[PDB]
Amino acid sequence: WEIDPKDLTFLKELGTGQFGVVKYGKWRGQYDVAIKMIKEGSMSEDEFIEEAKVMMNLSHEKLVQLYGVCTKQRPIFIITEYMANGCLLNYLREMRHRFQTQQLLEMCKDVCEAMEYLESKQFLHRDLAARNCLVNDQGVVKVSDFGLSRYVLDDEYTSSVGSKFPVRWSPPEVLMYSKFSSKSDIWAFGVLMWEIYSLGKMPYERFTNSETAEHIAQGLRLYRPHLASEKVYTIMYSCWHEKADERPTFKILLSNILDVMDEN
Ligand SMILES: Cn1cc(-c2ccnc(-n3ncc4cc(C(C)(C)C)cc(F)c4c3=O)c2CO)cc(NC(=O)[C@@H]2C[C@@H]2F)c1=O
Repeated sequence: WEIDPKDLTFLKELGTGQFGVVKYGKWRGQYDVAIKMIKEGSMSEDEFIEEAKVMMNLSHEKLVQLYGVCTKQRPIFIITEYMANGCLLNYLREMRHRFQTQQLLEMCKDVCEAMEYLESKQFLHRDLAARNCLVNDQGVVKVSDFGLSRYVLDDEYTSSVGSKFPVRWSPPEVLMYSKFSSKSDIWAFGVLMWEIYSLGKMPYERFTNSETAEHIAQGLRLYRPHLASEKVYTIMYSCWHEKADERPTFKILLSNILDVMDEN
């Protein structure tokens, strides 16, 4: 849906992402929004515009909503829901001494609900990770920038040997064959759970990307974080089966997480 740029008020800089500058503003003077200004050359724009209706129609409380676009000028804009506490990865690190384990499990539930919804729509995120989750003013985690990796023009990001490719969140079949599926999102979700329970540590820290690929291909897996119970670790570990068809669905993962909450 085409937003009238006259309805947007820019208020604050939010930094730079894969597609360039992002700003905080308001729509019609009332609703907080983030406005991506798509840097020319950074996105396959014709392809995104051609395919963007499905993305806007994804509607779930735990997705950072894509409200609309402005495409009748350059640079084009993507207008999304605004999340006052920013990126989950920074949020985990800034509050790491305060979180209770129940809050960490709730963050996992938030993301799993969003991914179950995307799964039910046969829609792949493709770059699920704590850096691509956001946190609102009440501590609710939502999944951000689902699907946009498909439109990135940046060889360092699109090549599996590039420095920006999400190697540490990728299953073997992505690293070897670029086989993206629901089950590669499952693998990434497990790594995300690990990020949450490690309070924002880098997966496979001190390994390079290629060393990470080599060693997960040989069965190396992330260790259990101190704050993860055995039941919680069993959930994240189930996401890392070498064979994609042995990995659970997000429906099953959500059931597992709710069972742990009930027991607690
Ligand atoms: C909705 N939103 C977005 C951002 C924000 C700002 C700058 N770059 C980004 N970015 N990052 C990463 C990113 C990644 C990708 C792929 C394709 C997956 C690689 C595509 C993107 F397009 C982006 C992007 O655009 C965002 C994420 O969309 C920040 C918010 N909030 C705050 O900063 C609060 C002040 C507190 F910290 C916010 O609410």
